[PDB]
Amino acid sequence: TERTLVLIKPDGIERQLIGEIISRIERKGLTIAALQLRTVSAELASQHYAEHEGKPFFGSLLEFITSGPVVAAIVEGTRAIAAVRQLAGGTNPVQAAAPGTIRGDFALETQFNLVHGSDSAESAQREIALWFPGA
Amino acid sequence: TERTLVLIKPDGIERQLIGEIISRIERKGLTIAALQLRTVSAELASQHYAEFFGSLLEFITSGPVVAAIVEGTRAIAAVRQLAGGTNPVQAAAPGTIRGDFALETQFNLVHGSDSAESAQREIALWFPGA
Amino acid sequence: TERTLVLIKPDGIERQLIGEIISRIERKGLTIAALQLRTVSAELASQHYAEFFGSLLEFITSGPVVAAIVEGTRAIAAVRQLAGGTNPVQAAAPGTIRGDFALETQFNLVHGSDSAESAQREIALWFPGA
Amino acid sequence: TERTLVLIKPDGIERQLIGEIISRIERKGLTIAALQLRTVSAELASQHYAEFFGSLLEFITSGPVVAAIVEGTRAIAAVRQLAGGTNPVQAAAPGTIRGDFALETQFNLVHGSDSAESAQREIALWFPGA
Amino acid sequence: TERTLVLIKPDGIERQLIGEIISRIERKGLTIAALQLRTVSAELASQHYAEHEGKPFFGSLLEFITSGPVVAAIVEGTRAIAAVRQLAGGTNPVQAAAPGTIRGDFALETQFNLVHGSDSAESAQREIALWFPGA
Amino acid sequence: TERTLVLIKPDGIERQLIGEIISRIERKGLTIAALQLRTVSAELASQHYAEHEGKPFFGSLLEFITSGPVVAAIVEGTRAIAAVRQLAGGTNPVQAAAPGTIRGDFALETQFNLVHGSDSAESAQREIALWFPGA
Repeated sequence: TERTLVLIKPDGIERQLIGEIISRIERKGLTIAALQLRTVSAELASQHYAEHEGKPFFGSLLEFITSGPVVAAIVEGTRAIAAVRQLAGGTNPVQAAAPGTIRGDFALETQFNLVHGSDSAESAQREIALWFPGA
Repeated sequence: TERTLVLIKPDGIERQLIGEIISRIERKGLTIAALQLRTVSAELASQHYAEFFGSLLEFITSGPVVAAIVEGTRAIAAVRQLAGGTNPVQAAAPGTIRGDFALETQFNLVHGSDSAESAQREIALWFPGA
Repeated sequence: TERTLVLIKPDGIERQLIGEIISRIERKGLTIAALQLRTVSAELASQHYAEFFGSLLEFITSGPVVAAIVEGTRAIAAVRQLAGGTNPVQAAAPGTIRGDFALETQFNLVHGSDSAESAQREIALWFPGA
Repeated sequence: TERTLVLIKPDGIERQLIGEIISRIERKGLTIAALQLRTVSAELASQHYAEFFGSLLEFITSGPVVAAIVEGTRAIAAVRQLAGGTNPVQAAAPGTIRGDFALETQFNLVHGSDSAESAQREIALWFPGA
Repeated sequence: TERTLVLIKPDGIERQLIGEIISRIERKGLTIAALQLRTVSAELASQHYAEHEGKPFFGSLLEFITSGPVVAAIVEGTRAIAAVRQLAGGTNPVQAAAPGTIRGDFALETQFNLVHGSDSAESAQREIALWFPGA
Repeated sequence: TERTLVLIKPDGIERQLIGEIISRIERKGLTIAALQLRTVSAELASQHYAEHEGKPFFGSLLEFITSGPVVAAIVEGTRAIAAVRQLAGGTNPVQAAAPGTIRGDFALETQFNLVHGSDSAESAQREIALWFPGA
């Protein structure tokens, strides 16, 4: 029984997919432990992507994530971390993600891949701390 | 352009309908202005339910709920439209949330403000700094 | 907590709606107590249809049907609710099985018992040892 | 067996509902006899809208529409059934196209001929050689 | 044109997926040749899993399959056997089954993978005999 | 931003999947630039399959494509060509196409795989010319 962080980015919201994404998580048999539509401080953004901070085009990541509010959620259940990455699909919506996955069905571009899921037990634990301090 | 309060009660959550209900709202053309899964204090429960009375509080507080501010043209009427009448079998038409998923008035899954006055008041309690 | 008889007639099957119809029942919160794809003897057909009369028997017996016992709170009313009025265009509302998929009264896909007395009798014929 | 004209207006297209609307028609048991995404000349727009008047033409011509001939038993009534009343919130029931997706009468996504006379005339304008 | 055995196990039923699973089969273009909700005798259970009888944790398989009634069905059509295994997904719902498949979309655990489909022409013929004697 | 040709063959229409297929394209984020239900001349058919003209069973391809009207469409958007082939699935609906794809979910036979999508920038440009002369 694991906990993982899930974000529905501003592009997932504008395209009216909040409900859709939650549904897919619920139906996989996972539970929404925490859920909140919120804004992202410039620092929370940099803290989230801190790992890719050095990398190229880092700045563009922060710009988008703060352009509108996001839906943050704690997803909980058996193999929650792997399962969510499964539902989401690979990073490139066309060359990687299979159809039937969130990105596979709805996305065309890596920048606008709608959703985020923690990639490891360590990442989840850290990301959950930033997004849900008192959890 | 109106704002209305929407609750997905503990029964809507256990039956895995959070996503479903939000989707229906989004597709009607409304926007989720605020959204939070939270617990309900005893006072908040009691004061929300002005209108057996006890079995309600034990219900609304038995688990966390999803509270939301829904915003858009005729948001109040539209949400009550999507939800259906109160009795899921004798009132709500199929195609509505209650019409499609509910059998009992107690467990009708969802709540929507019933008037401009109710919304304004309910939103205050559920989203103080809004 | 009631029990009602449900039939998915040969037209519902050919149009690939078995799954669809069961899903709608399950999601309303009802339970499939019994379920069987079977053929209909001439007597069973005739005796089911007490209420042109001949074209019916030739229909109900033209292929196998899916018989089911549906069980739950207000099961009888709920199923008739999901199904819709008899005339798919002039009576049944959209969102209902007939409302969404049917055009003709003859081919309205599905049957649900119309009363506590009817259910009890119909269940006896279709599921003798129940 | 009737023929009726159906339009998916520019608002239905921008909201990505072409597929959705066609699906609902197909599943009711109707057939798409003709189908074309096209632009609307000013005369065609004006003459279609015999029944603020100006904001309509600017709407129907603001982008291409999907025109279709829908054919089948009671096609005319059935399509108006699927579509819902004109005011998406006060008239159309949920389960209908307008009931599920629309909030405003101006942007009610879709059009269906309202009578045998209207269909025959509208089909002539939109599909001259039909 | 093949025939294959399909079971909707007690977990598929409790999770309200009978309709869902049948729908997916129908839409693939297959036909329900036989269909019945029934209980499973202790021996029918052992006869079904006879192959994995020796294997470890064999007993736990029999316990679950008999804990509630199942929906048995004969599915018929072109490549029915392969098609059904396709719709179902690999055995491990998270590490094997792709999303879009029954297990891929709804399951987290191998024990509770909701559904069964014959794995070969020989298996189908034998399994159909046990579950639908006069077929 | 690419343009690709899409056909909903006579089998996709008889099985009532026009709406379904368009929906999947729209939801991926692509736009229907052109759309028309039409009949296929014997020559248009041979012009379309001109590449496989020499190949065996060529004649059977022309027979089917002309047996009823088809829905032709120009699909437009980012990576439109790859995306559409993604949504469609591999050619053999059972051995290649994954579930979640059009062929994966609805087809059993290669002949009746419901749908067509241009396979390259060169193919699209040529196919669009034949199907939508004044485009």
